[PDB]
Amino acid sequence: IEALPTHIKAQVLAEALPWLKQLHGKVVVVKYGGNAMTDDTLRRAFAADMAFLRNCGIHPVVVHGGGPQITAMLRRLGIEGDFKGGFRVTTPEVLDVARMVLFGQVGRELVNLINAHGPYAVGITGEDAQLFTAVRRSVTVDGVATDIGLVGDVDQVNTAAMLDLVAAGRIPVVSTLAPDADGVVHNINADTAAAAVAEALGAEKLLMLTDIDGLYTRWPDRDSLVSEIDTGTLAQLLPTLESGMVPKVEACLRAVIGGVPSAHIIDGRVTHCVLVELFTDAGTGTKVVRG
Amino acid sequence: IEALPTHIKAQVLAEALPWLKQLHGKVVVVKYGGNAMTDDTLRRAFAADMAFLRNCGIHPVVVHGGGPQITAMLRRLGIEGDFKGGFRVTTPEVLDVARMVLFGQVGRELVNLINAHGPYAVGITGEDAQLFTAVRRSVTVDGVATDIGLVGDVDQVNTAAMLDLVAAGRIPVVSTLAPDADGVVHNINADTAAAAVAEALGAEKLLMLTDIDGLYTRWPDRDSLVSEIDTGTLAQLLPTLESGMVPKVEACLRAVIGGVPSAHIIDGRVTHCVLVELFTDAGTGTKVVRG
Amino acid sequence: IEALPTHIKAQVLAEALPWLKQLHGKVVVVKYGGNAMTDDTLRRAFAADMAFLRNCGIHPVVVHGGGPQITAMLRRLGIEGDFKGGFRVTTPEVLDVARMVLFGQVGRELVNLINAHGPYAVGITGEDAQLFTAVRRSVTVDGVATDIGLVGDVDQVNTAAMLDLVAAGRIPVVSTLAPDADGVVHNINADTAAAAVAEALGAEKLLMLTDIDGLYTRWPDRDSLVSEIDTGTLAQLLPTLESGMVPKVEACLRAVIGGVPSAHIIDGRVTHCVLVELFTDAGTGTKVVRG
Amino acid sequence: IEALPTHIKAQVLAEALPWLKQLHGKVVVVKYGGNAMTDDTLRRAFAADMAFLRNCGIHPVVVHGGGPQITAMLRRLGIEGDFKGGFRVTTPEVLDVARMVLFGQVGRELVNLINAHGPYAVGITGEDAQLFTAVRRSVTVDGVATDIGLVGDVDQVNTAAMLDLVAAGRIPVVSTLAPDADGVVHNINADTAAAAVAEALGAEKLLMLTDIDGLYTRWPDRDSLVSEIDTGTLAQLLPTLESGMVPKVEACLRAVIGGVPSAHIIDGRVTHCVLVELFTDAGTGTKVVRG
Amino acid sequence: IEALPTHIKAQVLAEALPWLKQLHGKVVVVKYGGNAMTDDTLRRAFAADMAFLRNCGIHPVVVHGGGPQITAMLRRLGIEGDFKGGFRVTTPEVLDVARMVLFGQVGRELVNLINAHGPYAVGITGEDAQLFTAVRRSVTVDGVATDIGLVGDVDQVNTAAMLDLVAAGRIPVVSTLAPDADGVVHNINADTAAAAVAEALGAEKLLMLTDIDGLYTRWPDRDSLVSEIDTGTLAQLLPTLESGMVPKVEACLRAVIGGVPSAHIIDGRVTHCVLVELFTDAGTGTKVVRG
Amino acid sequence: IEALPTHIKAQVLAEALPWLKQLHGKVVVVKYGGNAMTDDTLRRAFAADMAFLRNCGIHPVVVHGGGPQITAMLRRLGIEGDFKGGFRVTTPEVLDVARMVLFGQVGRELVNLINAHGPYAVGITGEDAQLFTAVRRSVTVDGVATDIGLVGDVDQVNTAAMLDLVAAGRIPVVSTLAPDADGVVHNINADTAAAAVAEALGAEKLLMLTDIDGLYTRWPDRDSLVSEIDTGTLAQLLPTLESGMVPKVEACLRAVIGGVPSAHIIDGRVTHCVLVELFTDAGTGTKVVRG
Ligand SMILES: Oc1ccccc1-c1ccno1
Ligand SMILES: Oc1ccccc1-c1ccno1
Ligand SMILES: Oc1ccccc1-c1ccno1
Repeated sequence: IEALPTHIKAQVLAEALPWLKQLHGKVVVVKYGGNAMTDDTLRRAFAADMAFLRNCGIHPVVVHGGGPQITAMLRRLGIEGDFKGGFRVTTPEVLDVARMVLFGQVGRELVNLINAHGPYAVGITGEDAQLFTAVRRSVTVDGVATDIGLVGDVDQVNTAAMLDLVAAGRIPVVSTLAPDADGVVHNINADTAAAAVAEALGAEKLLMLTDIDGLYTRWPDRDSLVSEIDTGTLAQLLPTLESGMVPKVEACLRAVIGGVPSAHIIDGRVTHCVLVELFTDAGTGTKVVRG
Repeated sequence: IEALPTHIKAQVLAEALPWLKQLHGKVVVVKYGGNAMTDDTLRRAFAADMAFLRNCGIHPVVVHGGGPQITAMLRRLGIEGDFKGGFRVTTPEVLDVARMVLFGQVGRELVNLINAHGPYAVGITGEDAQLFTAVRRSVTVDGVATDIGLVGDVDQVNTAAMLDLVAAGRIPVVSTLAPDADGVVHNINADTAAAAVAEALGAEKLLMLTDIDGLYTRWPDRDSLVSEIDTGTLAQLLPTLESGMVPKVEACLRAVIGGVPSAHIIDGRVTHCVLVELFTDAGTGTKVVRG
Repeated sequence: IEALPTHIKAQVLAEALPWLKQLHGKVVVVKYGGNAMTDDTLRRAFAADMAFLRNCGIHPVVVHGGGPQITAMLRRLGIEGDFKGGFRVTTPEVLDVARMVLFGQVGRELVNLINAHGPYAVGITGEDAQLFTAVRRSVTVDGVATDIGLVGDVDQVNTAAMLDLVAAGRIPVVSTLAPDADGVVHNINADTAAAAVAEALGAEKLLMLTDIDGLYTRWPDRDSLVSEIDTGTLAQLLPTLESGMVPKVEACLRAVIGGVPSAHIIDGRVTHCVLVELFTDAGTGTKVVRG
Repeated sequence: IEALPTHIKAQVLAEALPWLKQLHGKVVVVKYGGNAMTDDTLRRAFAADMAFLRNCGIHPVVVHGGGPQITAMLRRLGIEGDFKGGFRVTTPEVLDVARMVLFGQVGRELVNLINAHGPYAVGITGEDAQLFTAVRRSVTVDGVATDIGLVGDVDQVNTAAMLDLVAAGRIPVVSTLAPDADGVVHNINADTAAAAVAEALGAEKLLMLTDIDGLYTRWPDRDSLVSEIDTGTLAQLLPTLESGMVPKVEACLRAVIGGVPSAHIIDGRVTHCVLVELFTDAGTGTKVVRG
Repeated sequence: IEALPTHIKAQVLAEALPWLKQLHGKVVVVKYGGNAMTDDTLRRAFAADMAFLRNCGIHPVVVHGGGPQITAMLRRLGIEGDFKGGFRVTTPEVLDVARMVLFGQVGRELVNLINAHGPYAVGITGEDAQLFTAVRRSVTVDGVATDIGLVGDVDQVNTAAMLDLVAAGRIPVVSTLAPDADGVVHNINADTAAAAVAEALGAEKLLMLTDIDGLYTRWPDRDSLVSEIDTGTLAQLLPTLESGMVPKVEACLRAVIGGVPSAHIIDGRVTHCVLVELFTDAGTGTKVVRG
Repeated sequence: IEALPTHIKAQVLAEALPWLKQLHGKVVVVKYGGNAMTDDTLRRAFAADMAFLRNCGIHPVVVHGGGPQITAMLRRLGIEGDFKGGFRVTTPEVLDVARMVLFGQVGRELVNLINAHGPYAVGITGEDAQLFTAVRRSVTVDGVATDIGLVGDVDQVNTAAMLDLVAAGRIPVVSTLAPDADGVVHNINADTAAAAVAEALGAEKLLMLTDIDGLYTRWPDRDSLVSEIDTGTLAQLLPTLESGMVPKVEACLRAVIGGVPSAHIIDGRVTHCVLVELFTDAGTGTKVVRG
């Protein structure tokens, strides 16, 4: 990287100015998962990029998943699953495992990776200071809406408390668990939690890290890849996409329709992906605006 | 409780005034463990008392243990122990289990019990916002100081950040884990962590919940129980007491010598023990002052 | 009080939590008079209870009367009265005596009793910093509304200035005297002044200390005593009650209709009456809500 | 006043600039008494001048006396005096009269005169918010220091609380009464109280209103009048001056030696005397500096 | 000035109180030009009066012209003029000269005259911190609206930023130059700029310094001079007045119709004119109210 | 710039993190002159880089020169020079020209270039709000220290006021002119002014833009170029360097000895030079530390 003339190193920095302006003082919610969370070089770059935003006056909020890690701990504990449709039923036993894996294992790794750059990361759930609540969600198996345990969606967000925390210069690492109105803790899907935090906080952008290049209209036509698209078009397309892509697209529609200016689906296997997506017009992701 | 004349209900309240004065606006560090943490009625009373302090203008900080719960999870994970002396060696595998049990299981229960009274409890470790660090500790087996893994003592405390958090009206539930100066996370003994937080924050009192009536000089002489004692006397007695009582007495000496006005050893099996100890001259505990 | 087991001393404290919650950070206006002001043990308890509220994060405001003490000073000064109906006419001579007795004698005793617990009590009238104004009031003698001098009702309250004073941690002891819109000072009935301050400040409760057990519907039927009642019912009953009880009932209706959540009539001859009424379900008083 | 050319009205205003500069944002303690307090035109001018300072960004504090008015009320109450030397003995009966006359009569008139210009004046004693304390003083009769009751000198001043009050834009009208360290209220000589408040608050000037032209070295030599003098000279002269002038000169020495830049003795029978003394080089008073 | 009795020096000061009240904490915009800017004694008095307002808690803002000085510098630079109607065309060359003369010569003299009294004056244009913008203006020559270069009127004012600057205790000396919406700097007529700043800031008064006694209805009838007049009357008269008086009258109408309580035309050849106009009923100027 | 893989665009951004950390929240004083000020592309890049720092949470302060532009305006005004040694004598006539050229021409261009990115730049001299003072300086011609008019060096800096201005988010563009202790304005050499502002404000870095590659020990030996050097070494070398380089080297020694961590001499003819020097290890400049 040092055999490259310094006069174009400069032009790469200078070309970040327009996006430093539009994001200075704003909130960016980043959903974090996939290979970016499982590979160690990608992990360290993600943490470094969170430090970058924070030392630019941008306000990142990180919402993380960790579905496979829950599964692995349940197998190690010999906890037998129940499966309606293709969904595991979240018993009280499964929730305590979900909670301790997400908040006491996965969030801790991220907190410590970011905190190698300074006192920034703080781990939280909806349980802490009552930052958000959950409402229990049913799921449609074949054609019947059916119960699958203590699983929910974000109900209300303590917008005020959350923005205080970010104004103190802290990067909130969020594990998606929250009490319902009776104090019983549910597990929320991280993709939807991210979209609801973005809307609640008036984020400028929602970033969805994914193990893909971007949205393909008719996969696997290599040139069905789009780089921008609006909600109306996207919504009519959602019933056709692979099961993997649905949660990320639903999050982007809920967010952008909820008034977040743009949601982005970017390639988590690219080192420093959020740097390229935010401060560079070379991003391979796909941007969602309203229309 | 309703067959008791109201004119002495009044005198019990009125008799709390002198201690409401001395504690208004001060910090009280409470170490939490034992039956008070394992019995459900005692648990709910402890949470309610934390809410009490907070709605009186007092600033509680809770430091919690959970040694037996770590042991149970290691047995469920089939993780074989190594034991030097009578100490388990904390490998990197054992630490991750310690961390997820303490912060993702034990702290969560307390957070949610306190949060039934309002947005007060927040869960933290030394990892979060760099609130404190650990320095690795050796242990003396027979007569040789020996390594027993990633176990340490509190090195530095971010006093400033911690008192900001308590001034925002938050009750910090602390899990005793912290990075060393190289970012490697150790497990700290909860009794000593409590004493170091008390000293760092200029707490007015340190409360040590214990499954005993109080300090017995020559157990089990029933009338060797003391209700007050100073550090010089206590120190000369420490080499004689049962192995259970040493950690709590060492915490009280480090705290009170460090300038905390009084440390108290109180009976955690008594419902609402911190209420009786703080707002009543009928406490059965034992108070430690300097001399 | 020390021959009573400590395990129920605890339950009395613990049972104060629900009311500590509802009152934390709120304003409580207390009208003060009767035997609670003339007996020295009751006086000291009242002062101690004001200190209690203030060291709990509650914001008391004290409005006091002192009609008999004015009368005694007029007799000592040999000032002859004029009486229309059964009302003394407040000449400029009588007002100066009222003013100096209320503010320079009665308020001073209360200020000093409260200030034995700390720097809390401050004495004020409507004259000071223009905290409130009076509008002259006529009175109906037999059937003719007639003038009886410089006597009035509270016209406007400097809500902003008053809540600044209480936010600085000060307990305002209020003597009910205020200038009209021309700067001429009137004497306001303490019961009505209390109700208007409660409404102006958005108090959570109005407490009216009285030398009775509570409201009796058809005195002296011992079991016509009510413990709760709403405004509509109470209003239809006001024309039947003894002359003593009318001022306190009118204050409660004006207050609760003005949006104060509850007004209470409590027994001032009970030591620590405001403690029992606020932090105990054993209060003998009577509560007024709207309906 | 309207038959005077406007071009010299201007020069009188313009000539106030140097003293507006030196006093902007500073504290001026004014002792108030004599004819300036007994004549109604002088009273109204004094109040108007307090409003002037406050609408210039200057911070006045008024300390007032009222010895003759106490005497008149004692005669009206038929309270027989005791006199050691030429001093009335302040019994508990005399103190309550002193207190109610000073705070409930004399201070009220001043509060209301100033408050015709806006929400500025607030009445206070040392009793209120614990603003200052008194220590009992003995007096030397002939040659024996003798007790003369509950009379004292200012012991400690709550400097912090007092300057908060003045920073909120309030003019403190101070009645000189304060509790000793046991809570018993004494009456303090207003001249000395003024000097101790000036020193405690770091006032820029102390103004002592007096019924004289200024300090005469050898009264009644008409040209023994001085307009400036330092403490060392003044101190050596104090044993020679009429009994009336001693209290005001002692106040000026205690103040200026205590580090108040200048104390002034000015003619209270001159309408708007503090205006001429502060914003005009034509003052007839006498200035005291240290040397 | 010292052969004049001190008892009427006092009455001149005292008579300023009503206007010190109405202006305390308010903004006064003063347009500055004419002999008051060219004579050195008048200049020093104007600066001293700005210091006066600032040490009274009043908030002056100074808008200055300097048309003749621009003309002189253009002649010294040998820059040939173009004149449509009787208007110089402001080329890019003329604007740079206007800008450097107004901001680097004329404003500097005023800044330094005021700053002899303390750290108050700060020089600004619309270019600085984007305090205001200009929109290009056409002019009507004979009957055809024609271009005369980079000359404009104030478009938008950064009200928020401007009032921050004045709240920090700074006297803004404003040179009337501002960018249009494309960043090209125009020269704004100082009279109209003053009126637009007054309206934008919610000034209490607009002062227009002028080389006349005041408004004459039918000049030169000596007794056609008015001392007060409303907008409706004034507007119907504007088409009749000498060319010199039109800009100042248009500013007063735009200001007062825009809700500034009064605009004043005062005699800049009178030493300390703003002192006489603000704190004296002897002003020779003319006051404009709405009607 | 778009034919370059995005995976190394990322690495250039990521490599800025260490310097974003060290500079976040710090002050950087930049001396601005030479071709960077005379070429329009370099000018626009410099302005854009000031916007960059400000949208990263860094606090730039710009000190500018303009010697040749003063000379050109004096020739256009036909003002004959006097020259002692090789120095122009700054008469009162020359100073007014210096002042209006620097503050009303040169500073304005920079203010407007930066303000195309937002409300950041504000133009100031020592005259404004008394931000700094000058002390007159003599110069040594041959061997005799001789007067050369109103030329000086920075005497005192209003550190407090200056850091308030930068904390409000403003980029101070400083023209080097200041009053002496008598209010007479001098012209200060921009290089030395920059060094004194850096020291007064506790800047983290001083940047000196220069038309050279860096410091050459024995020019023109191409490989006598150094990239780092300490004060002791540099000082012993100063008597040997070309006349052009002396002012910049003296500024770096005064600054770094005054406790500024590093001063840098960088190539102003390189587009975006401050970006390469601050966020890139490829800078061609030379760094000065203390030793
Ligand atoms: O959990 C925290 C850790 C450090 C600092 C603040 C917090 C926090 C989380 C929610 N409110 O405050
Ligand atoms: O009267 C007072 C005494 C002490 C502190 C504040 C006050 C006060 C009363 C009204 N505004 O301020
Ligand atoms: O230009 C200034 C000089 C000193 C202090 C403040 C300012 C200023 C002008 C606009 N915003 O801030």
